[PDB]
Amino acid sequence: SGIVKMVNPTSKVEPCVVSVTYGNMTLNGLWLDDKVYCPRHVICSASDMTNPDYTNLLCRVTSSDFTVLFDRLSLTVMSYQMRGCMLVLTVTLQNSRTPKYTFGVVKPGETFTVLAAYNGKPQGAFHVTMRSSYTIKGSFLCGSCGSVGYVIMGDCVKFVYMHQLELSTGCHTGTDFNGDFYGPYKDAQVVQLLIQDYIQSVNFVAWLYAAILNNCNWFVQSDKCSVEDFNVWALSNGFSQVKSDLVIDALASMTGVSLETLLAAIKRLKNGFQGRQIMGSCSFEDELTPSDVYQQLA
Ligand SMILES: *c1cc(-c2ncccn2)nc2c(C3CCC(F)(F)CC3)cnn12
Repeated sequence: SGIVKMVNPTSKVEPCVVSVTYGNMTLNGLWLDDKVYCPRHVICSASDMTNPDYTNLLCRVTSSDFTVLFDRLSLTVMSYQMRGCMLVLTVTLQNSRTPKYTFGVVKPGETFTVLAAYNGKPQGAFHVTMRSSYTIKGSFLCGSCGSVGYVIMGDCVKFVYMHQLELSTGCHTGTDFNGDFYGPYKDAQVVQLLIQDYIQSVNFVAWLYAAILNNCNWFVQSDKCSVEDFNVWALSNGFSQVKSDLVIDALASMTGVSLETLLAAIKRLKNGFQGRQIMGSCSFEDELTPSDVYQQLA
């Protein structure tokens, strides 16, 4: 028993973390095969950050201007390409430790592991949940840009995130591996307003199912609320739209408690828990998906 935010093992991703330097700027990159992916703002100086003209900045850049390090091993950049807000450098050396990998794009509510890196050196890992605002609540200092988020799917590493910006205190965003930012955010040093965030309802439902299997069911009552009725209520109560899933169905079968029973429970919990905790919390713990809790339940 017990429910915690678990990170995926890091062994497959650690040998891909590199340092990328251009001018006075050093950030992190991801070395897969003979390609090095990194944020494109590595090529802009402090004077060119409010509204950088990246295409004009790329004219003054040569492959020799990049210093790519895998610890002390210097990689030779043959060529480079700008793909959205990301640079894809081609190096002479294939990473012999490149794992089986794919690129993916996470949706709000989905979780992944961030391998925090500084100066191309992994420091540790942490669990993040993509918010409805297309931001994550991570821990990143200047120099952690280029740290990657990933999820292990089977024996494959699915890379989903490359850290780029801090939109406000403890509020971070980055791009997918197509170079597209999550949300409408841009790599510009300007104040950027956040997309509307919501309590990830299906993640809180997962928390409630996990609580039932962790000797906590006081919130379960005879009232039921359909998905349709919950989704209308959710619009005006800061909760995201709910959709049933095969994992929710498995959780309903393991506990004998229907989704509708928990949707009615959420509406009651919205006006207060009355000092009672659900697994040590009086908050809408929406950081773990149904799949995350399912892996910690029996
Ligand atoms: C380092 C630190 C930061 C930062 N730290 C805290 C709050 C906000 N920002 N930002 C940056 C950048 C930044 C430059 C502008 C940009 F290109 F648009 C995005 C990245 C670079 N290095 N740091």
